[PDB]
Amino acid sequence: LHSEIGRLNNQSLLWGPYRPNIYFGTRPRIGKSLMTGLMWGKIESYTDFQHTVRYTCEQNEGMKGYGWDEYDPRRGGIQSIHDIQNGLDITTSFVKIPGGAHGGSWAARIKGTLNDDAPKDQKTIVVFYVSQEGENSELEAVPSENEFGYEGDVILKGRSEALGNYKLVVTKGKGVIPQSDHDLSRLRGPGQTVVQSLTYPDEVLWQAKPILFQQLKAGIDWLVENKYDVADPPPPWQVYLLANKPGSGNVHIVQKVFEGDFEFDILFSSESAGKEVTSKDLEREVKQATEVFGERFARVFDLKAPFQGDNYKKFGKSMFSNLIGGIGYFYGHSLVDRSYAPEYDEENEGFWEDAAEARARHQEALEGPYELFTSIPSRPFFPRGFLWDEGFHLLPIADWDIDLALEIIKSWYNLMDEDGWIAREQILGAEARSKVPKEFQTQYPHYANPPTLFLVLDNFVERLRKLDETLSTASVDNPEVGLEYLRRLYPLLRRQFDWFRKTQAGDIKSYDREAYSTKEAYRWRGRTVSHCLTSGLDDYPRPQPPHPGELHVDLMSWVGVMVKSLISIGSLLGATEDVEFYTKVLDAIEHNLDDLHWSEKEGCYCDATIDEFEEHKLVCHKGYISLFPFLTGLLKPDSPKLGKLLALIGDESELWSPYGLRSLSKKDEFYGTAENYWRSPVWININYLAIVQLYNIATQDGPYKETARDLYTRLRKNIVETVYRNWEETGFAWEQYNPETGKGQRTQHFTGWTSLVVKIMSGHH
Ligand SMILES: Cc1cc(NCc2cccc(CN3C[C@H](O)[C@@H](O)[C@H](O)[C@H]3CO)n2)cc(-c2ccc[nH]2)c1
Ligand SMILES: Cc1cc(NCc2cccc(CN3C[C@H](O)[C@@H](O)[C@H](O)[C@H]3CO)n2)cc(-c2ccc[nH]2)c1
Repeated sequence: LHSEIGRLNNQSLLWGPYRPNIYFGTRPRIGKSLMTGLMWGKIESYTDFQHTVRYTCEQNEGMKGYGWDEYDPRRGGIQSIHDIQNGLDITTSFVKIPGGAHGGSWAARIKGTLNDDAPKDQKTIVVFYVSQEGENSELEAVPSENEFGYEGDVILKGRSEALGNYKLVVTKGKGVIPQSDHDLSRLRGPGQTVVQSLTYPDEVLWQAKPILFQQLKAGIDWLVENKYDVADPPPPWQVYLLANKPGSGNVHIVQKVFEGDFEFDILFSSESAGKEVTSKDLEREVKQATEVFGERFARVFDLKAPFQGDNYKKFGKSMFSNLIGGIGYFYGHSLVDRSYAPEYDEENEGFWEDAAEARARHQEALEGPYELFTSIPSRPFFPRGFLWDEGFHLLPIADWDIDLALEIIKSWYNLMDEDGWIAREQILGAEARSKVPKEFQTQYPHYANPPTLFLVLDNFVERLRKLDETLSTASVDNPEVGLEYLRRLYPLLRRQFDWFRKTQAGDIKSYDREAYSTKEAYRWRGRTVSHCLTSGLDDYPRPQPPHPGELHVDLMSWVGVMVKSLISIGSLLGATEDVEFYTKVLDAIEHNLDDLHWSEKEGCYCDATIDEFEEHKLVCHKGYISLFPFLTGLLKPDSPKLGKLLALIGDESELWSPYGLRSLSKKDEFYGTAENYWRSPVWININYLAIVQLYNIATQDGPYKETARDLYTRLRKNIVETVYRNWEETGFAWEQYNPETGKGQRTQHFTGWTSLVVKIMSGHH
């Protein structure tokens, strides 16, 4: 039955707009298959269109905003794009239709509407780009009855082992198509829908904009060798309308040109299913998809006071939709240094110098290919998977569709190598590599990342103790399925546990350190003088200089999170010997946290080093790090140490801002210094952790109930309002919020862990 619930998920999820890197495109969860992408641009001039054309997501003064208003990966949704440069408000309605044995059929409505500043008669080029990768597959454009283009529909007929037979229809569409007077309309026609059919070697079909512009150049060079001159040049649009050449290939460019408002549909009909898909199908399924989304939101995300008003429901739907609508499918080789050079051991003072020499041998090589099905931090800036980001992404996704979140966890853990390592940044394929500077491509098998995917497993387990809607909850509804999922994954979770203990180990034994355990001590590998990228808190102040004897309370707390989950998962599977060993490790962690990381002087936890004189020092930097035992849920509700930390959290002179908890105390000597990334600003992911724990230390008998209820109430309000205000004014979720102003700053479209607020608004954790 697990395979059956499993075969039903593959089929539900196969098709999607799973190319979050571009404004709108589709691909299935198959490495080498059929991909679509939308391009458009105003043409007012002979040279402008190369600058106005839109394909891959950016965020600059020329784009007001874009995002999904509703989305569910199983059904589809509606995307709005607000393009200032091109005077357009574009709508992408996308919807799926189950049927057949090939993950079904789908359709999309592209709707463009000039804004009030657009020339009422603006000319707008729209391209629909279709490519097919694969060895024994065919795609052909049926030619048109008309002489130099198509008057009505465009029919692509194709077949693959993976998809079998399908047809892809780009419709005539409503909207004024402009005609030309000029001599040139003897050879190209007056103006019509046109199709070019090409072949390139599979590995370049992703480079749609260069492929398009190679055909626009050819057809411009062709005017110049046919004596068409500056005396009487044709209109810019006609110069940039392609010569119809429909045929068979792995690339089909379908070009329309429109005067004023316009709209056309894409209907992909799977031959495995019955009747072909129609625009009447599109309108029915979209209306239906909207009611369903509406009903599911109101149940899954019941916004509690003071946020029950419609304005907050709207904001909630935006944050949630953009988070889940970022889901992408990624396929290709990764770049990995597999030397495991001895300098990566970092066992010498000045180890950062040694590790740079090793990197400077550039031994890294492409390996794979791999697949990842994951949400992303940001479409314009980070259209790829980040390991500890996804743990936060999936908390709200799991609530909506636990079966989807478990598909994504599975996808991530299938990347785990034999030693237990998952690269913290998944850059799969050339398409992914193009958005990434050459210096950040190389992954390093000693580089860890917080294991937040365990927190999603925690929520999965608590909901286990206690048709598309049937599928979404099947792995909790049918407990035999959940168990089987956890049984298959468990050995991976354990392999990663051991990988942290082998690769990220602190040195207790070799220094003058007294502790309750000689085993439990951790140090983040990968840190430079200013940075610790592997912890996720890029520039949070750590011991200076970096040193093999450093110990990292945030790493120790994450191991803690892992063990609590391994004990819980192990108990369910009956791993009785393993559970006994976990309970010993947990115990030792609780004690060593105190014996190595607690500052009675400063009333918080701290990273440790060893002195210029070879003895253990605590290095205390009041902020997110200082609270990690608490944030990760390891302190007992009556701990005197919890009491001391709650003080710190509520202390307006240290971490309490009107807009949320500051990354670093105002009182710390590194507050607002250097790139000031994790050195003052408000981060929603850590604020989320603080809030969840406060609600927990507030819903139990104990001495901090009342204190922790005030803090929960206020921190909940401050964070939600900060993110709502900014969403009202800018239309964006942001990576961080300014602690002096509550202004969103740095990365935009951060949905992303900023979308964590939707969960914060509904409460009941
Ligand atoms: C490629 C690049 C990076 C950076 N700065 C680093 C950077 C910025 C934004 C997001 C992140 C990723 N974040 C960082 C978070 O700290 C992680 O916790 C989290 O996992 C992760 C994913 O969300 N890194 C600056 C430039 C630049 C070019 C020109 C001027 N500047 C270019
Ligand atoms: C004030 C501020 C804004 C942003 N914005 C998002 C962002 C993210 C990553 C890379 C870039 C760089 N550039 C800027 C170029 O103009 C783009 O064309 C180009 O695509 C893009 C990506 O390379 N921007 C990030 C930071 C930041 C965080 C950490 C260190 N710095 C600070």
